[PDB]
Amino acid sequence: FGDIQFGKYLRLSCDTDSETLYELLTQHWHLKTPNLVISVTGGAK
Repeated sequence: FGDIQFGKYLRLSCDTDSETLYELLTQHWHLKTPNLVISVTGGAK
């Protein structure tokens, strides 16, 4: 748990589900979406 300064981050396991992640991110944190854009890279050193 915790915030970041130099920003809410979280260390999370791969075995967790998806629904209570959505409940955490919508109820505690900000609201929903009409759209959701995904860009995949990551090997771009």
